[PDB]
Amino acid sequence: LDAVRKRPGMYIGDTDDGTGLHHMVFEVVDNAIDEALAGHCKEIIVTIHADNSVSVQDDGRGIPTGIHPEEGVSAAEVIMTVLGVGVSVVNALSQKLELVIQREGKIHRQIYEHGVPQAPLAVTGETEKTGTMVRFWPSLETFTNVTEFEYEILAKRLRELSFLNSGVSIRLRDKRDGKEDHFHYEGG
Amino acid sequence: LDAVRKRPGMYIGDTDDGTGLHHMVFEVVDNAIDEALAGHCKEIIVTIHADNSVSVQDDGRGIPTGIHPEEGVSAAEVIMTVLGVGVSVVNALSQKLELVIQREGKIHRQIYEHGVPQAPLAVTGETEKTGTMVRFWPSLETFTNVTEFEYEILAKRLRELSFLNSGVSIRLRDKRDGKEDHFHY
Ligand SMILES: Nc1nc2ccccc2[nH]1
Ligand SMILES: O=[N+]([O-])c1ccc(O)cc1
Ligand SMILES: O=[N+]([O-])c1ccc(O)cc1
Repeated sequence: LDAVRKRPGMYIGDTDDGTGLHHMVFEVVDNAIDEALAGHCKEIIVTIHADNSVSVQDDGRGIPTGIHPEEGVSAAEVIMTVLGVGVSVVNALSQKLELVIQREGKIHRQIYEHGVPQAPLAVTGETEKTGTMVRFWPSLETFTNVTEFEYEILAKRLRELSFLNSGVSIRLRDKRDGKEDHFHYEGG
Repeated sequence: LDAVRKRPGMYIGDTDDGTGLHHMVFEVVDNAIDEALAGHCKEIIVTIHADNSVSVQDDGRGIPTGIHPEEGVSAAEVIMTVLGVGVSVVNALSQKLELVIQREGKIHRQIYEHGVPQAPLAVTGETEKTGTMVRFWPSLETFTNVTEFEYEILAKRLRELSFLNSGVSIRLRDKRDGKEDHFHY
């Protein structure tokens, strides 16, 4: 991850005019869509929290959690820490990132700070559901000037995405003011 | 450096009881002593600053500054960012690290934050002096409980080092209270 830290702009885009900031969300959303597409119900929920973090969750199969035989850490951690640009860039540029994966009857949790895992991926409970949830707090050390998410920028993009990804239900919720939207297109 | 950030204790020592914290200084001092041995005057100065950062400097030749053929960045940056454990570990666990090198008639400076260079090593002026200086501010995200340097812990180890590195002069200064020592065997 140090290459990204060294020159963030080369990976996420402009870190001062808000474009890179929102790009962080879109990158996570792209992964979420992929996940949602591989399951039956296909629902993604994007939430703008009051503390200016954003969470993206999908009800897919859950990203893999088993230990990578070469890397020596869980697959999820490899996905988050190795290398659209990929969620690892997002992790790298986030002051905090919370990862929750529901898969095989188990809830797995992990926390990262500036892309550094605070502990290995851990099974903390049981669950009847499946899916992946990522919540991130953009690093204020990286993102300057524009540091708060604009609902409209997210809504417009999610709306466009919904038509391209038929069958995928996409919900947008803004806990700062209670605004909500639901983009769902059939087509196929 | 992510391996280091992930398990700091395994590289620098216990991050809660002061062990690791003081080890940071010792790692830098090892490099400094090596530089001093290679120079003419042979003196190093270790300063505990008021803000609980520590600087270590030598009057040696100055660490290499040219671009590393394989890494593509200055040799100094390679030293600070590529894996005693080495000063890259110290860099990794420091919220800030300032590097200054006086070599071949030029002054070179670079700043790091959590092991990340803020810019490439750069020539900032001319000088007749030679040597290297590194000042680091231990990350308080990593070091807990014991977060302030203890003069006696540093002094004890520096005294041991003075005997072992006989020709080298070692000064310890504490700016928090004016305390100082001079170890020279
Ligand atoms: N605050 C802060 N910024 C960081 C950048 C890289 C690794 C750890 C870090 N902690
Ligand atoms: O891979 N990822 O980073 C993801 C995948 C799915 C999701 O809902 C959020 C993030
Ligand atoms: O290589 N280093 O990190 C050094 C070298 C010399 C010095 O005085 C301080 C630090």
